[PDB]
Amino acid sequence: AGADEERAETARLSSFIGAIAIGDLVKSTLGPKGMDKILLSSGRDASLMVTNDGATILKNIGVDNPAAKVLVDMSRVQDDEVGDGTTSVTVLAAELLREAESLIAKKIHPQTIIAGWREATKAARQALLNSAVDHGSDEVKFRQDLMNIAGTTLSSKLLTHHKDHFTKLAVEAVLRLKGSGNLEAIHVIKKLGGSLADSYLDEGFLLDKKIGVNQPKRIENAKILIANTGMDTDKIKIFGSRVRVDSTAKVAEIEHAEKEKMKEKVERILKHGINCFINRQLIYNYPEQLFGAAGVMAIEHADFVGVERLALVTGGEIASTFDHPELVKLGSCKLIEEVMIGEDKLIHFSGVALGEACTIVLRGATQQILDEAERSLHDALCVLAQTVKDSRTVYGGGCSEMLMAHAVTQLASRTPGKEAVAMESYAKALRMLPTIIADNAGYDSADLVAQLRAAHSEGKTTAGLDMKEGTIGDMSVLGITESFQVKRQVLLSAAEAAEVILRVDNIIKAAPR
Amino acid sequence: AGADEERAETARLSSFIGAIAIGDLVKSTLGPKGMDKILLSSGRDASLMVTNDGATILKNIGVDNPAAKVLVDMSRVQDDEVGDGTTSVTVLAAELLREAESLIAKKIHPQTIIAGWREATKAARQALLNSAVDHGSDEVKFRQDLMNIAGTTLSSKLLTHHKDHFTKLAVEAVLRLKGSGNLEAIHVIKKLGGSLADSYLDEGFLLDKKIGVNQPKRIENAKILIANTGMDTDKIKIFGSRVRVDSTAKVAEIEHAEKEKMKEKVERILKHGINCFINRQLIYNYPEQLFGAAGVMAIEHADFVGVERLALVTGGEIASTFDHPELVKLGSCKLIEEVMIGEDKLIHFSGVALGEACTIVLRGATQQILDEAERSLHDALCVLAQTVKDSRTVYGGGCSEMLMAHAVTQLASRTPGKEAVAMESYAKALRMLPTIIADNAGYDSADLVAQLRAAHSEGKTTAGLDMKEGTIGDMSVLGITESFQVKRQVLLSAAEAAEVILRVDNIIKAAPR
Amino acid sequence: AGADEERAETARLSSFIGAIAIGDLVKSTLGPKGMDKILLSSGRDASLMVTNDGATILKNIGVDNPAAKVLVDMSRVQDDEVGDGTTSVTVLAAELLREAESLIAKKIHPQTIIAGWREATKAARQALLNSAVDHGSDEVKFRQDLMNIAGTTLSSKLLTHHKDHFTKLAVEAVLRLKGSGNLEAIHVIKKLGGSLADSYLDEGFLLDKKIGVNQPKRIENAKILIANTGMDTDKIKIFGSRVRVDSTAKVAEIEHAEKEKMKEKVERILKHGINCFINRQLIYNYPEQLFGAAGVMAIEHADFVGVERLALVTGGEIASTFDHPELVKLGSCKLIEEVMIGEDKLIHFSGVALGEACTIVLRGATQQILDEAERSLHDALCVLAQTVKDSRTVYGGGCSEMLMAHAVTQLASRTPGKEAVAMESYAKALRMLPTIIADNAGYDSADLVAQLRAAHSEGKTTAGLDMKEGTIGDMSVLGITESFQVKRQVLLSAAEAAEVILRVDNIIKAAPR
Repeated sequence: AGADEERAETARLSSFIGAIAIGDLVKSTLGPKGMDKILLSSGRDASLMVTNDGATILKNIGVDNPAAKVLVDMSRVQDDEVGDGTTSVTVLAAELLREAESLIAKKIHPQTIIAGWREATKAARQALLNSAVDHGSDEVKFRQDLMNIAGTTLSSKLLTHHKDHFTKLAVEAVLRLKGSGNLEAIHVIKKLGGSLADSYLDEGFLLDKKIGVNQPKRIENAKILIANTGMDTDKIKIFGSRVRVDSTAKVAEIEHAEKEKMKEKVERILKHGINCFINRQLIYNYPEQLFGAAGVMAIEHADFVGVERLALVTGGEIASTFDHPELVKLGSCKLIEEVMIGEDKLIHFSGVALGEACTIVLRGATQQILDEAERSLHDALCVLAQTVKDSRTVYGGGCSEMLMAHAVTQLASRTPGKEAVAMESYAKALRMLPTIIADNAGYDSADLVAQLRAAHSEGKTTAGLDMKEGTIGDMSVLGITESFQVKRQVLLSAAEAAEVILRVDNIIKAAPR
Repeated sequence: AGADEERAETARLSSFIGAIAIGDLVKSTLGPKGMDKILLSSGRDASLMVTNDGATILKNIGVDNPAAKVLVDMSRVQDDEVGDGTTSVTVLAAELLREAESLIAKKIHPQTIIAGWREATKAARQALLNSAVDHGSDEVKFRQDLMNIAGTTLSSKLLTHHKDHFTKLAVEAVLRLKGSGNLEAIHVIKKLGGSLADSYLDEGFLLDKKIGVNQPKRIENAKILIANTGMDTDKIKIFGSRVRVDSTAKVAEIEHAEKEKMKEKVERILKHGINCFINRQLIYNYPEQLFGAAGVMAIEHADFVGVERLALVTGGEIASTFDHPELVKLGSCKLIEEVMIGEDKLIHFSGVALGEACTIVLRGATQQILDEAERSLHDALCVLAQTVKDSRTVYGGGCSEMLMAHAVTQLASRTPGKEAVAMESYAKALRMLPTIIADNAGYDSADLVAQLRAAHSEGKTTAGLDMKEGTIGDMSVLGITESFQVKRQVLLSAAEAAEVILRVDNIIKAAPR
Repeated sequence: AGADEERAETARLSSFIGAIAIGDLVKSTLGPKGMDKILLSSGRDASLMVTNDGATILKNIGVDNPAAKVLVDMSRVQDDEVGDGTTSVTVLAAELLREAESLIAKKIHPQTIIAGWREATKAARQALLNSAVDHGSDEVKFRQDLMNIAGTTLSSKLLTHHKDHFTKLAVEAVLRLKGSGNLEAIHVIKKLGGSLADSYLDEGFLLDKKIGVNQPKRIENAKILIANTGMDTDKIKIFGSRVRVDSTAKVAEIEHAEKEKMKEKVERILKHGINCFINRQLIYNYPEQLFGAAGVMAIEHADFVGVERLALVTGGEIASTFDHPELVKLGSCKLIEEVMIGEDKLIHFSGVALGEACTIVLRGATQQILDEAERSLHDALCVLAQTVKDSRTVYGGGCSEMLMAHAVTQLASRTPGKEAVAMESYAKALRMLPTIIADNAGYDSADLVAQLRAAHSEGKTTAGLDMKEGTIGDMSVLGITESFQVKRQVLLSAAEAAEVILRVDNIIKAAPR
């Protein structure tokens, strides 16, 4: 048959090619002047996805045979710890494969060279000494809440002309979120219109459905009903086949039975004073006539994900068969109404007593870039919760990377044996990041490298790459910072994950049969 | 994600080819001396649609592999807030791509060039309150209602022989339309008969269906009935079957049962005085005999879309089972009748109490060009609605474009570094529009550009391109003006769309919102 | 009719293709960090020619049927007038052709776009009065003699690590060469000896030859004899034959006849006082013994090219048979001697009375680069001779081109006619030169262009592109200046040369098509 077999140089080469291919696409993604990439694949993809988050696109697809999918999978676990900000951890790992060329110069004994990873453990340690931090971002926090890392995550994204304002908003969202609750009840949608703020913060939950042309305009002292099962009745598990009833008049009682479903709903409804009904599916027509006259606003086919979020908000409900009304369900009563946002009419749920579950509605120019905000908000909500939880962060704009590079250069000379050659190669890897951040800015990379190394060497952690300036500047004034644990995990994960493939001589596999 | 391997220059090329391909076809369309269009297709299109309206044809079909459909999709967003006058936004976006050829020689960072478009935001902003325009557009209006912009939209259309008269009619339609709601209930049907006027204005809604050969021809103080459920009775999705009866005698009872459905329909139809019945679906034969004697006109398989507009028109009604008559149904009473309009017979609904919903009927010479009128009306309606709310519009015929171009030339040398190269290129883009407008006119474009610039530079905003003359003339007498928001949005939109083209690795198909 | 067809759209393409091919090879050559290129040819080519100078290689070969050879022929006439600096004139004409793709899209009179060249002539006046040049170089001149244009001319050449010192020497050579005297009389040879100076200036003509080990070391009050006919005697017009004589001893008279040949040489020689004899060919041994005893130094197989310059230098002579001596021969008498230069032995002719013929001797490492000095020197001599007599020059480093570019852009929009589209295209041509000078430097081209325009726009003529700096600086401090003739001839010629290529077809002689 033919399971994939590779010999001597080729086995190493397959690993080599996978790392180089990923680096070129990801490099434009890094730092405050990144680029949007879209990709198209065959069926079960439904077309094009545009991702500015490097981890999301790699995780989703196993495009081809060459190994790289496993290296990609690990980055998600990093994401649980913190993840995002900007993607760059993958890029450094790729760089390590290129020096494998110098390895044939030493002619045949790589395992000893593998000591470089042990060396990397030393390189990682001084990255924790060098390249300062911030102090704590202790809790809720006034000014220090944002206008920092979220802005940087956004900076690589172009939407930031007005988006950076949006990013600032997300900290407020995280502050309410924080507690033993963990991550739940956060929903976001973008709306057509035109405002400078480009976003509204809702104390409650936001939907987008209407009962029908008829029904009262507004409800007060509202009671909310949520039903798991649809209002539709007739087909059931077994049809009961084709009926055949002696005579034919009896079939009429079946119609009468339908009336009973109508009647049960009205009797439970009137006593409660029910102001709204939300059903996650198709809704039967008889009920609809009833709701309009009563003065009750109902929702058809509301998405299930929105409903779960809403239950935490209103105190929840049991959600069973039509017995579901009254005390088995809890209703929050502040105010539910249909409100024109500006140009487009939507329905707002607000005034929730609980207060720790909220919905943010975004506004904007109206296009792919606004959907870009969908990309951005998701990153902003998660980053800030982590920043408080970690209690540690590092300076952004590549400030962290150059100082670490200064420390590693002397390491190569200090070690004697097998450790020394490998140690310096790891050290040079850090150099490209300063170059990549500057290049996307629109300024000459050579000049940038020169001034950058000089400032970090002196001992100023705050100083970094300033793209706006065209040279270097004070990162802290900008407010750009990176979460501390993003750096810890990359240092151990980048080294060992890359280490496994260089170390191993082939990939035997197995044929399907 | 990731399948279509195109990179940098080749990737750029696909974007490049899409813009040039669409620019030549739309080029004819922009001025008063535009041309009509003929299209041929296979695969359920059944007929050739003649469309010089660039937006309509571009939306209907995604003809080939190179990307452009998403770019195309966006122009419609422009359309609800305005859309037309003449197409042009697509041309400007395309023109930017061709100088990208000089940028490969440049060989640096595509993104650095992009700063010109952020600069273009300045151009967008300063192209606002800079142009000098007309105010007025009070409300309703005396003689400025039309013979202006609708005529210009039409001029680019082949129909402007008989048709310019048709356009004049459309503003009368918009005057009734003003209020809050913008575009609900506006319907237009082509007529194959011949009239010099070429149009008839109906005070109500136009259909094109008939009950049958028999039935009263005219009804007065008409009551309107709409039923969700069909008149037909028998199978449902649970079968009565094709039943078993013991001695033929009992088959008779089934026949009798049919009579009962007829009885319900006649007994309460009479009390109301029912003059017309409209049902969206198949109608059962028994009632048909009944309606003729009663003096009631019914419509079999009426189209649902017509019905919804009609409901808003009548005052609305609750549609259910045969209980539907009297109060649950609201009937508007004026005049319902079938009137022959010079050729193919139609049914006319008129005298609507609401007044919000109205129908416009067109007549013509009788040809492909006549079907063209359907195409022209859609553009005519949208312009006027925008003209009243904006309260601001700009001089047409390219008057706006030359003035802005003179101002932007100064800007390029004056601005610092990267800004200078970017701004200068944006300024020259405006120059092509004068050339495109002159070329379709029948006069020499080269001569036209120079003469055009001298008048605009001087300070006369009214002066612009006169296509029939072939030289520069006074735009205001001509009546060509463009809505103020057409210019605000195009300026901001053109810069954002061009900017993303260089950045993205691959193009392919639509998905955003 | 069999010869090649090709008209309008097809004919234009052949011209288009020729221009693009030449531009890519020539762009590398321009400026201080330019590059050396070679070509390989077979048949009647004994060498691979490395030509830094664009004009020399283009003239030499007509490789194929496609457009280029006639355009090429024009540059040499320019060389006679001034020629060099850096090769930019061909590049500017080639980029003109790129706008033509836009022109086909334009769809008007292709002939009208021709008016652009007439427009270009107007642009030429723009160049003449919108810039400040230098107002220096009155005659001989102290400091301003060099460290200027020659350095830039040599800038494109690799061997400039020590060469700029040599370039500096070239002006001194022209100072003696200036005046009524002819422009040839200049000889250059590279030596294998090495020193920091790398070159020596001689008072006269340098030659590498020796009679033999015997003969006096130095001659004074020297008289010089040059003979067309060789010293060799025996064969005559018609084979004497393979000849037998009456006796063995009668062959001796034949030997005796040789003695007579000897006797005539000395008799004429002694009276004159003949210090040195130079013969351009083979020399017979018998006279050689005589010269040693007499105290006369002779030269075997002296190269003819050295001799022609020498005749002008000494005063000349009529070179005939041995009737050559006395009055028919003219000889100058300062000093003729052989010293020692580095390794190789050379003979120095110096102190010539005429003074308008002089020799420069170059010393170098050995390799390709020393040969490169031969390329280097040739374009150094020509520049200075033009520089002294013209009484004008322009600022170097591209200072002249950007200022003119600022002046030209306003004019295209302001000037009425077919002129407006045509003139603007000429203006953008100037933009590339700043880019080409910067690109060879290696700095990012866009940043460079942009920064450059702001300083020229301001009004500082001295400011220009400083490659060493990486930005912009004061050109005069560097001292770099360009000959005035290069700017006047290029502007008149470029418009005429550009008009003609579009006008023609096939591109002068080879085979059909």
